[PDB]
Amino acid sequence: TTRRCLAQMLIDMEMLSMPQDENCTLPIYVPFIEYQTLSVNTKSLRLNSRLRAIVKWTDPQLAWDTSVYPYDAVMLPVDKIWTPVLQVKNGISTNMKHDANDLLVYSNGTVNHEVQINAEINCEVNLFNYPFAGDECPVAIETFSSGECVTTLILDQVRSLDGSTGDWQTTYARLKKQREDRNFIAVGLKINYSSPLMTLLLPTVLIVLADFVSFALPLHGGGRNGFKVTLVLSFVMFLNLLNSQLPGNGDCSPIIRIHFCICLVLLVLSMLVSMVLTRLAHDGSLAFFSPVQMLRKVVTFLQRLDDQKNQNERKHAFADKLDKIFFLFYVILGLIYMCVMLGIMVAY
Amino acid sequence: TTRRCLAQMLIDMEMLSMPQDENCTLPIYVPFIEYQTLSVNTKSLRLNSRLRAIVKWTDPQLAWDTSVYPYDAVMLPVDKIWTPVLQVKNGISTNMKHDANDLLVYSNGTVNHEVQINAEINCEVNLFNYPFAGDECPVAIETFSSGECVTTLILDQVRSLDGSTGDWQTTYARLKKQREDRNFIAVGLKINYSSPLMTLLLPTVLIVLADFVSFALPLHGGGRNGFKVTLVLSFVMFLNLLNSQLPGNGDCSPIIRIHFCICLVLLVLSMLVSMVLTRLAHDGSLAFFSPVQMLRKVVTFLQRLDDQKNQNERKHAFADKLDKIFFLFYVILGLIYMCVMLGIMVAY
Amino acid sequence: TTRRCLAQMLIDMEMLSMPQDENCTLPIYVPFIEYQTLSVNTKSLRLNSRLRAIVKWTDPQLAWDTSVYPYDAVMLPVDKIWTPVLQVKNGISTNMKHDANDLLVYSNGTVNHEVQINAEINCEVNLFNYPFAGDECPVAIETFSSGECVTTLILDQVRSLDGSTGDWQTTYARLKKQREDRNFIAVGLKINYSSPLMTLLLPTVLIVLADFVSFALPLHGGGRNGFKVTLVLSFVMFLNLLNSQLPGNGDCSPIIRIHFCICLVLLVLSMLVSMVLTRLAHDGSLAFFSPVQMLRKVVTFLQRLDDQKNQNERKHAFADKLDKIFFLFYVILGLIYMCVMLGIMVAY
Amino acid sequence: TTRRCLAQMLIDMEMLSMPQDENCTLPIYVPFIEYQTLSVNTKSLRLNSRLRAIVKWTDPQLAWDTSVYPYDAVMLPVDKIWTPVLQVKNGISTNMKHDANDLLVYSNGTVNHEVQINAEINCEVNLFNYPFAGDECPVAIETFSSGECVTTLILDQVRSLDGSTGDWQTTYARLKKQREDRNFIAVGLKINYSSPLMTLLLPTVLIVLADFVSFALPLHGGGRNGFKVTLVLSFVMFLNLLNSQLPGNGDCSPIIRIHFCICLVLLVLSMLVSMVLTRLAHDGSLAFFSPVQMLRKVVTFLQRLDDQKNQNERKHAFADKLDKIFFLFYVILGLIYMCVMLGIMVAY
Amino acid sequence: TTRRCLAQMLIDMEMLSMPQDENCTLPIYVPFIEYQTLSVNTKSLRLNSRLRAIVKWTDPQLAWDTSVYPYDAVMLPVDKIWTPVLQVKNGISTNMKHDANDLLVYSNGTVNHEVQINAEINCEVNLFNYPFAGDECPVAIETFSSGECVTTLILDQVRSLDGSTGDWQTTYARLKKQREDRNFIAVGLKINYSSPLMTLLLPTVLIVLADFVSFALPLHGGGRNGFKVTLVLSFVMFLNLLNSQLPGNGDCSPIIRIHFCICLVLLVLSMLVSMVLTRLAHDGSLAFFSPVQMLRKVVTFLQRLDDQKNQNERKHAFADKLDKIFFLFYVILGLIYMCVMLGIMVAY
Ligand SMILES: *[C@@H]1O[C@H](CO)[C@@H](O)[C@H](O)[C@H]1NC(C)=O
Ligand SMILES: *[C@@H]1O[C@H](CO)[C@@H](O)[C@H](O)[C@H]1NC(C)=O
Ligand SMILES: *[C@@H]1O[C@H](CO)[C@@H](O)[C@H](O)[C@H]1NC(C)=O
Ligand SMILES: *[C@@H]1O[C@H](CO)[C@@H](O)[C@H](O)[C@H]1NC(C)=O
Ligand SMILES: *[C@@H]1O[C@H](CO)[C@@H](O)[C@H](O)[C@H]1NC(C)=O
Repeated sequence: TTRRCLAQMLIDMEMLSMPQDENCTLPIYVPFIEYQTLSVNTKSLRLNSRLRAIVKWTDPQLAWDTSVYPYDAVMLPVDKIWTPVLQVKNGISTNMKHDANDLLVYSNGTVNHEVQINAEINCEVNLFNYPFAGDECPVAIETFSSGECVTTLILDQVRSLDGSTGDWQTTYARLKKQREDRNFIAVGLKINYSSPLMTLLLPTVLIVLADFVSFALPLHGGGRNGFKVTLVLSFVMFLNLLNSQLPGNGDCSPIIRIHFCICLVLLVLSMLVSMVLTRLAHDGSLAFFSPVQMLRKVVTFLQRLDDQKNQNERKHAFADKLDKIFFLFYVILGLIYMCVMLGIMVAY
Repeated sequence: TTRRCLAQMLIDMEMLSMPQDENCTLPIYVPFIEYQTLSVNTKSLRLNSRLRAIVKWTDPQLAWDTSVYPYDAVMLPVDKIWTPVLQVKNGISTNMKHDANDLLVYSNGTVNHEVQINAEINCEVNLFNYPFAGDECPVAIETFSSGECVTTLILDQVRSLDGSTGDWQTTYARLKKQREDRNFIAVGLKINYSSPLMTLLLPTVLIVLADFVSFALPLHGGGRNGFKVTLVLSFVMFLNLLNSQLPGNGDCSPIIRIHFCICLVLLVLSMLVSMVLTRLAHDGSLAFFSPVQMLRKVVTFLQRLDDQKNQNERKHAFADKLDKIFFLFYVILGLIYMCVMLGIMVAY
Repeated sequence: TTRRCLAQMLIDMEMLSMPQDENCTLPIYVPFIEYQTLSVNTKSLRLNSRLRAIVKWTDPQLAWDTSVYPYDAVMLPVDKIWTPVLQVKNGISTNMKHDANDLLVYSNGTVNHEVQINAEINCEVNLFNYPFAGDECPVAIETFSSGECVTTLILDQVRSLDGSTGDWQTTYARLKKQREDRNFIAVGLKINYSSPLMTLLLPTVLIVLADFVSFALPLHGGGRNGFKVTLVLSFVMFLNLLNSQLPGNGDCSPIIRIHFCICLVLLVLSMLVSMVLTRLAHDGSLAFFSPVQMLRKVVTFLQRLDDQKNQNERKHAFADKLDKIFFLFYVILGLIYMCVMLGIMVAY
Repeated sequence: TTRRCLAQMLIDMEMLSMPQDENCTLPIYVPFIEYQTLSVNTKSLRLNSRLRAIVKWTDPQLAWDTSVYPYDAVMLPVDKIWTPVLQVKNGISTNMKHDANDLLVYSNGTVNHEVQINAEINCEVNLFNYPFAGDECPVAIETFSSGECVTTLILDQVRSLDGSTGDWQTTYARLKKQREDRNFIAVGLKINYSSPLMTLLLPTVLIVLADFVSFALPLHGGGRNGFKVTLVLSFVMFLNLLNSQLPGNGDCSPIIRIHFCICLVLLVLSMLVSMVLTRLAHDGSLAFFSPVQMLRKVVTFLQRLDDQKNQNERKHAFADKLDKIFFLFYVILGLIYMCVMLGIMVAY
Repeated sequence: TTRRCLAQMLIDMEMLSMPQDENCTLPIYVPFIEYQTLSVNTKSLRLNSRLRAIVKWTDPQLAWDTSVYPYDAVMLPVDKIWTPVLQVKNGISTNMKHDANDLLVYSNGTVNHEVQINAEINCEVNLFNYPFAGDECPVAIETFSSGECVTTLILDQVRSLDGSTGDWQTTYARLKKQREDRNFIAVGLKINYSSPLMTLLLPTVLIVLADFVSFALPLHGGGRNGFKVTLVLSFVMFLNLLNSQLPGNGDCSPIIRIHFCICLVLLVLSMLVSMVLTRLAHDGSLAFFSPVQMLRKVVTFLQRLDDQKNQNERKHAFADKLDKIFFLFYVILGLIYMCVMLGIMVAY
């Protein structure tokens, strides 16, 4: 008649099979399921989530008589009775773990048990606009149901421990329904653009801006072609860095990969013409690629030196005119593309 | 009547249900719980801690008669009797393991058992001032308690194996109480600023300082615009390196990220004007961006060469005046910002 | 006579041995096996796959009488009866996990159970043309069969959750047959060349293109040998980066590794001749490596200075002729190799 | 009477409790415990070790009569009898695993069993002199002992599989005793300085040596300030690389961190003065930072050009004198510090 | 009399102890053990291998009478009978896993069971010549044998799935014998030298050759010391990269590290002497480190300029001669050293 004696009696029954007496239909109630994201992967688009629920079903066999046993509750080990296994069918690698080794059983057979579910969900989000991205990620909650025997799951409330897990920030977790009366949790994911804008977008804009004014450096004075080659080799690192944390899957892929690619060609073309124009300034034409006697003598030499100075001046100004013509065309075209490229990344 | 015979008799009872006879209230005593930090993550703000405790509860069923059995203690396997499962409810991924496979049981039912708890706590610390940061991290210790059945947990002492786990240094571990009589361990975390100051802050200050005096290099002599472009590309690496180990979550985010961001723009602007001023020195105006006969002839040539030298001197001094004006404005503004920027990071 | 009572009776039978009564031949039916790739490794050529199947066999012992028990189905725990263990014999590290802890048993002995198989397959794909690569990867599904006792596996349908897992894209998963009536799944793997072309191939082409026109820089003006050394040191990084994600196994290894290797030698050879030609321009020969009185005096000095200018001009044009001769030979040879090397990588 | 029948009889006894009949004091003999280090972490100062022991205790209950059973030994599964669990109390994450699933039991109750213990020890070593470092690391071996019941452990011999695990080399493993008769293994750890000296110390010495003679480059000729800025940006990488594998805990921290820090300031100061002296050479003062008629005319111009040459010479020599004065002061101070700094790192 | 009834009868016997009736000597036959390497570590010299064997022993108790039971084979679960645990004693972290959950038992007691063994072997290979390295790696296979009870293991055939696992290529796996009749598998490991050569040795040789030819650059023209300092920084990066993936244990350590160190010292010395000679050319001596009137006046000025030009020419030619002498000596010594070191790395 002791409460522990009552607990021992229920264990000796060994009711390790589900309560399927009533048409093999078990309504399992899961009120106040708590959601939390542990980490979100950007390259693999995988979301790791933790689900802490409070399962509550009915076990008719685990119900004693309140007259012989004057008690209203008793707690038994989880492995001595049947316990449902909640699953996340939408994602991969779902695992359910018992929060505690004991569960509460009431006098009428109702069983209270809390579980913790860790699952990895292959999240699909429109990453066309990195970093300005965000999409709803469905997380399904299901229990085994085969053929005639079905165990419907009833969800009541969802509370989310919202907070950034890194680059991604979780905004909400709402309860919705699927087509065939399937309960799933709609998780809202957003990217904090404070970090990607400063580390990737701003240096890219500043580097391209430095290239536009890099034409101010005179061709003869030097420090221009070497100045531009460092800018170009900096975008090669940007392409490798950017590609290491972004999925180039297919349609609606991140456009910043295309934007970086176009800038690399634009900077290479800018260096290409400057290198050619340097030869034009030094040589005067683009053919490298294609296959009283004493007092009068000094006057002849002095005018010859002046003519040598004059031909240097004229050959160094014709190349400047081509450089000025290209600079006007390049900066307008570059600024037009930069505004258009950025405008697509925020409003398309 | 043998002690081993007594031990085998207790195992044959199979008391795998908790001692809930007395109103289903089990006071579990946990004196001298020892705490230690294994590692602390800065980017994800996660703290890994190990908790070695000595659980001590009362099992009335596991109590023999000292007359028939003249013994005062006996040790049984942990899996043959009921053992409480201590949890860390505040954090994620809590797991309790048995230090040994045996536990001591006294003649009056008292059971002595030591457990080791490994938990991962999502620590919230004000990282606004990196590296000068530190905050108290709560670690909760709880046992299962559902509905009527409650198992209050009594804690006595906490001893911390204080010591740096890397960048973070653990200072203390004090015992406090929550609102609903919940025992939690208050952990003090501090960042050793010896490392971050030397590896990140000092090179940043020196690079900006070298930029201020980089204006001493003459525009005509060269080695200035190329000198500055290496400094600018160094801060791009600093932004990427710094962003890889700091959480850009939201309000009260690390301000060194903004401080590095401002310095990058300042160096770019300094290089931008220098390239423009170089064109002014070489060209004389900012229009590139906008769309006795023998003895007397030698005098005319000689004065012409002198005039060519004079016009070079005057155009190379007007650009110097603009460079000097900018240097006075830039170095004063830069030093004012640097002192103000650093002052916020230590006293705000 | 209760359904739960029927379930308890079947558990008490303890039928943990396989149904081998009929000639020890168990036909195990596995309809609608679902395939999905979790990740594909390029360097180690290992494919990680998840297999979700619905096993369905016959257990004659687990069949009750529908007259005494008026029920058509019942669910028992998976660990209380015998369950086949599906294997992936082709690959390493195969592990089978039960999706749920319950399985459905019909009145005639048929048992329905769904399993999840995670295996790591050593995939062999012709990676001669990176990125343009793709090959069929066999995945075998087998059940234990030793000596006389054989358990044939019957497969009906395969449905694949096709989608890129990173650099690799899964295209299909078809059901085929091996020699000895062995069922295996043919998995089609393809590499999305959008990423590898942009991050590796395009910068390589642009760098080599910049080297071809780098000969436009005059030898005397400077900024050429230093310009080329940055290009060569950039290819050293490309070799190390490319080698870190590609297997250099043997025959039909990635040819881009050889293509990068040839480009490094070609760019080095271009720098070697340019540095030698710089000495020729400055010195005039390749021997460094080998072991009225007042009015008439000024005329002698003036003609001497003119002759010094003339000898500088003639020695600076002879080196230009050798540079022009090499440039014509180098660009045609470089363009011919670049087109030929790329042509092999796409159509061989 | 069969040996297997005798083995089955001992299993049927189910003696899963410890042999505590004799005053609950069990002398457990562990001769020839073998030690081996798997890996040593330098940044976290954690040592991973493997311990292969041969446990040998006495079980009086597991002793048969040699008359009825004419056998002297028998092997039983480890899980059918009681087996002690050896622990490493000094370190974290201690786990004991059975080498085999069988153990030898003699006719008198003696049981022979070999176990493998993997533990992670928080090693404290004086890393003030990196790489020239080495200290004794204690590894404690303990068995559960609570209250009255104590199981003393007897250790006889220790044999170590000495060998380098990477940067650290294991030298010995000796058996010592603690205060309260506690057995612990003293492990000697040494750092092979062949690797750290070559990868870090030698380039640092060579870079600083190159800076000392970098003053040989003339200020006017160029190639000096740009030469020094590459040296300084190289020490920024050294600080970050060295900080990534060294614990900056507190007192007696690696002094090479400070040595690198001092060298960075020294190189920055060397570049700082050179940039200022370059302005002095070009300008002549440090004020930038602070706020017969035909035949006689040619003589006036010629002497004017000579005077312009003379003033350039005098202003280019005054700055040389300051550069020479600084070079003498800098190279003696640098060599004095370098010899003193290295002397502390080897003999302090 | 049913086959499943026979299996149930054999399971109910509970023969979980070894067949030790006959002198406690169990001959365990393991024919056709299959070997495969999963990965080989170069820095830690650890080999990961997988062993798939077919164990076959004799269990006299598990033998029925063919008259009462007209069957020749039956399959039982692996956990219901005794199964040997094969071990890899030579290496660390040995773990045996059952391929399937069923094993075949014949009418005469013979039991057939296949196991998979994963072990990590501390491989010792002579890495003096990287990448041209290769050595035989022993892998021991053993079963528990303590005191009187010995279970000899008989091996018949070894088949290896040879194939490169990365940088290392497995060549063979032959069966040999140890001193005390111990069976071990001799594994041949070879390094595919194409990848390490192309990634490390060729760039090093090209850089050294570029340094050798860089003496062609004139001292006055500039662009020489920056070239050499970039080469030296690249070689420092090479040293760090090479040290990051090679074990510097002791005697017979990789000599490529010493080769890189010597080459770095040679490059630093070349840069040092180049800077000293540049100072000598600029100054004329190594002392920086050590502590008719109108018509006649013009003639005096011109001869002064001529003398200045002549003294500049001579002070440049003396330094050119010294540079030529050092270039000859350095190129001869460097070629000799390179040939000697390559010969040592290839054939020593
Ligand atoms: C069983 O009793 C509990 C305790 O109050 C109650 O919450 C639950 O609704 C009851 N269920 C039924 C089916 O009566
Ligand atoms: C049980 O006995 C132990 C042994 O001294 C003692 O510490 C404990 O307080 C006792 N508990 C009770 C409830 O008597
Ligand atoms: C057993 O019954 C199920 C239920 O319809 C059926 O699908 C299956 O084919 C039956 N098997 C046999 C062998 O009759
Ligand atoms: C038990 O027998 C073994 C077998 O020789 C022996 O080594 C051991 O010392 C004996 N122990 C006792 C307590 O007699
Ligand atoms: C037992 O029978 C099997 C089946 O053919 C045979 O391979 C094996 O050699 C037999 N062993 C003995 C000891 O007779």
